[PDB]
Amino acid sequence: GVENSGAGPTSFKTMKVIDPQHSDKPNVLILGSGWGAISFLKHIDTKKYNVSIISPRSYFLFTPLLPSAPVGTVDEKSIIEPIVNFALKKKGNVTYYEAEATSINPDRNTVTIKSLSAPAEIKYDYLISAVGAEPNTFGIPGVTDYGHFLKEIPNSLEIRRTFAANLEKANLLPKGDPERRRLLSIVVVGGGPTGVEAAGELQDYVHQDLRKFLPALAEEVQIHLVEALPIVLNMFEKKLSSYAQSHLENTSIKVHLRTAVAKVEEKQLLAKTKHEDGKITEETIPYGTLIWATGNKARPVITDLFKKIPEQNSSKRGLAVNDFLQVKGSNNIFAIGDNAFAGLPPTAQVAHQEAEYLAKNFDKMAQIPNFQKNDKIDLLFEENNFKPFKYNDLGALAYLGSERAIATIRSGKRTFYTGGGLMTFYLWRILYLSMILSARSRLKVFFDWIKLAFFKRDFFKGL
Amino acid sequence: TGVENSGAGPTSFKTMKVIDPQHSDKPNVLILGSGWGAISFLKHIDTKKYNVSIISPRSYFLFTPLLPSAPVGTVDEKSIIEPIVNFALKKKGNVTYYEAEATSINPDRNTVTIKSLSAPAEIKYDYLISAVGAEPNTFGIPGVTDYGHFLKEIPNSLEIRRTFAANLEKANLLPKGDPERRRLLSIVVVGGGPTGVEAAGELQDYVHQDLRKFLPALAEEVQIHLVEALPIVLNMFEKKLSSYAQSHLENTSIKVHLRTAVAKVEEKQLLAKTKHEDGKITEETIPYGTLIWATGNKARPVITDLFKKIPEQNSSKRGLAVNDFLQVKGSNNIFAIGDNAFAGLPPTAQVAHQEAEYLAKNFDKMAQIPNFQKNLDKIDLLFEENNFKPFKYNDLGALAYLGSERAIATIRSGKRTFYTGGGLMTFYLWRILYLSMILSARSRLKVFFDWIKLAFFKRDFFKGL
Ligand SMILES: Cc1cc2nc3c(=O)[nH]c(=O)nc-3n(C[C@H](O)[C@H](O)[C@H](O)COP(=O)(O)OP(=O)(O)OC[C@H]3O[C@@H](n4cnc5c(N)ncnc54)[C@H](O)[C@@H]3O)c2cc1C
Ligand SMILES: Cc1cc2nc3c(=O)[nH]c(=O)nc-3n(C[C@H](O)[C@H](O)[C@H](O)COP(=O)(O)OP(=O)(O)OC[C@H]3O[C@@H](n4cnc5c(N)ncnc54)[C@H](O)[C@@H]3O)c2cc1C
Ligand SMILES: [Mg+2]
Ligand SMILES: [Mg+2]
Ligand SMILES: [Mg+2]
Ligand SMILES: [Mg+2]
Ligand SMILES: [Mg+2]
Ligand SMILES: [Mg+2]
Ligand SMILES: [Mg+2]
Ligand SMILES: [Mg+2]
Repeated sequence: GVENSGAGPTSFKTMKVIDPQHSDKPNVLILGSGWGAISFLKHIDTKKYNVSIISPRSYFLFTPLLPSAPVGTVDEKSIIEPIVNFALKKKGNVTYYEAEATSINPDRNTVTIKSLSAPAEIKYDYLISAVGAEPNTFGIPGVTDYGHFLKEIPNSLEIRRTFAANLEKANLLPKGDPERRRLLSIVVVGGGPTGVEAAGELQDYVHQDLRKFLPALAEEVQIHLVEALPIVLNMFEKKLSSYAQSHLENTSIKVHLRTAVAKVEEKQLLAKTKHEDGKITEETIPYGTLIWATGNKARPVITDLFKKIPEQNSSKRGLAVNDFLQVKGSNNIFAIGDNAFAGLPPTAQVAHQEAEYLAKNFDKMAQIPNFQKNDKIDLLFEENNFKPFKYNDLGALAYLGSERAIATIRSGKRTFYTGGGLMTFYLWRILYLSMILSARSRLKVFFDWIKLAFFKRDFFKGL
Repeated sequence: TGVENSGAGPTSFKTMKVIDPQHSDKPNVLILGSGWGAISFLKHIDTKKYNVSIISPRSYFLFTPLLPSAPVGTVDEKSIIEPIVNFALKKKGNVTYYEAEATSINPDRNTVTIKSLSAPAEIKYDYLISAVGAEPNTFGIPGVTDYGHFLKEIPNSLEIRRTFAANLEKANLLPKGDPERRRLLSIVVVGGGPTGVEAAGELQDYVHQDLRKFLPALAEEVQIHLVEALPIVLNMFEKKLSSYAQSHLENTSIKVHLRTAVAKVEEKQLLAKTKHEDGKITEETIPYGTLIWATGNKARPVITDLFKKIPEQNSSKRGLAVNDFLQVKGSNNIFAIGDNAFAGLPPTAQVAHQEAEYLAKNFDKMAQIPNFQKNLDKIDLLFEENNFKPFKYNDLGALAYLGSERAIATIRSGKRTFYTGGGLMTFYLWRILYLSMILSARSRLKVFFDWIKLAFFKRDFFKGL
């Protein structure tokens, strides 16, 4: 603090108290500004440890609502909150190095970083790795070039951009034209919730809004959901995966199951369906707008770090961890969320438990003699008899467009609820509101929802 | 030109609100602009006896008075736009908006060309309602185009945030001492009228109210200069206020620079000639991080092009000269309004509103008349042959916002003056009055929702957003 560095402007610290220049509270490095890192930032003791954060993102992103912003069901301001307003809350003194990680130096015990606003290392006693993971193309060529991921706010802007501009170009031709019709097609690759949600929200849009001001388009508007697996939402059970789907078909969504994208050309994509009666067919879906909401694959730094640790030499999906959520082959390092290969699903839920646990599990390290200095790694935490991480699952949701939603709850293996009608939609909202972090976000979310109830959505390509 | 396909102006849309006779019935009215002038007009006009085409680069309508509250996001930049369309979905007959911009006007050939910045490219008109606006004015002072931020459109907004937002960034990374850091933090608004004042105002409110809350250090060193050629601010009020205005501004740690001209605007600093009552040309260099230019409204090429292609508009300065029926002095079938019509009236919103609502009323009358069943001898003859009342102006009010949480206003109509004064008292009004005067349910709530939200929280000052 007060000095010159190699990270971007948003670099801040809070002066909440003051440090002893020559200091000893162990210093913890959080990687990321998302579901793990931020939740860990919530439950960590900011007094016993001082804490630095590295992510090139200075806000936090409430991903579950993400796909609903691109049609301006929600503004992108509503669903995000800047780290700071978290670290201001926090007790002791916290630092956001406003930049991205670049290499983990486990042996050299620092994390090397560069900013796209800048050979900088950074000190860490302990490392919390929560950078999460990017999406996977599966080298299906063209996706990168013509595709649209749906992972960060930019993408929400990027897609609205692309969609509208078609809608516009599309209007200036005749109904009889087919190019028009192609520009009005919309492929959403990936039939998990996000993609579904996306699809559905683009429907909720054509329908509820657009059709009013322009129905000649709205009629010709095509939305396709496309999924390798035999059903959408394979995380939900088969009963609802049928309803949800049938309902999407009711909303008018073309739902290509057991389909893979083989390649993405500019104006259409090559797709192969694999059939019940054994045979692979092919299709060709033409599109204006291609949202690629599928799968994941860990970042380079995470993977980079697989080499520089010996145990980590075969870590396929992400860093591998013990049941104290610690890197198998490090000690001072922990991986949570999506950069954390732990045989578990890679969701918000998972990551949130992962962080909470590890905060206590951390805080609860604060009264032990060995831990003041410095072999095998997990033997220390087995000894004092900490509890190892036990994932309490608690269901999964999905918006379906046109005001309905499947949903499921559980706690342990007791199913509280598992329905899927207007009732369930009207919960799903409440529910998500509940599971927000910040207030501002919540209320802003709430007002969007309200405003939409009494008026249209905001689909400006300007903004 | 009209059937289906074209190139320029992507937004062009039509509202099929009845069914179109091809060999068509009604006189075609051509409206230029999406602003006050042009949308006040739309709200009232009868689209049954008239077909209506709107030419504007801007598909929304901009709620000007609340503009300056957006860079800091007291309002969100969206909360004060409205796509044109949402008005034509209120109008009865057929309305048609092209997403293009009027380039030249061709009176006697009766066409107003368009070149969208996305594409004989001409348009026909029985009647023309010219409400394109004026642009801000540099007065040739130098670089303002280069280093300055106008405050005229939504973009102008985004820009000024980014700018000042980023300055905030770079400056954090400085040792307190460094002066430049201190400079990055200087903010110069040029202009004293309610815009400049409001800007200056809203900026500070952030700094005071919002910034310090988490970067207290920096707030301290931020400076907001308000430069002005004239004696006192907000000239258009009684002295009591336009002083108090000044007073209260300076309360809020604002460094006001009266009787001051800008001569030149360097990159980091702007060269200012201060001239005193006693007659002494002093000078001062003022350094700035962000430069806002809330002054002047000179008129657009289209408008000034059209002075040539007419005789009566040649040595007209402020815009198109207009008879009392708001037809151009010189041409018949062409009517000017709001800012781009030389009116002898304030170049303000309020004027433009009535200016176009009265043309609306008037247009309703003419529909009955027979002599406007030709035209599909002089300009104003049929307006006097049918005893048309001229336009006249009912100066309903004046208003401005200033202090951390304070304001003043005047609501007097027609020589009887109603309320006037300052304080939080009058703060709570400005709000109530400005919503009231908002031309959209949506807009009004969005804004409302902003203010509500804004109470329990900071404003959002996200730079890429
Ligand atoms: C649109 C969408 C909707 C979803 N909805 C749901 C839902 O309804 N329910 C559910 O259970 N799950 C949902 N998920 C899944 C869930 O959001 C993710 O699995 C979860 O975000 C993982 O959190 P995380 O902390 O691992 O990473 P994230 O929360 O994604 O955050 C990663 C952080 O690291 C930063 N970062 C990235 N790389 C680096 C680097 N090299 N150095 C420093 N920082 C870096 C990122 O900007 C970010 O700050 C959704 C995902 C998406 C995309
Ligand atoms: C920040 C701010 C606050 C203000 N507050 C107040 C206030 O409180 N009270 C008040 O009385 N006045 C106020 N004004 C002044 C007021 O906004 C203007 O006088 C008013 O906009 C004039 O309306 P108009 O229709 O003449 O022009 P505008 O409202 O500018 O309309 C011009 C329209 O034409 C479009 N256009 C431009 N060029 C072309 C072209 N070549 N072809 C087609 N279309 C074109 C523009 O996008 C716009 O839609 C304020 C101005 C600003 C900048
Ligand atoms: Mg994270
Ligand atoms: Mg996130
Ligand atoms: Mg992630
Ligand atoms: Mg993670
Ligand atoms: Mg306007
Ligand atoms: Mg106008
Ligand atoms: Mg104007
Ligand atoms: Mg005008």
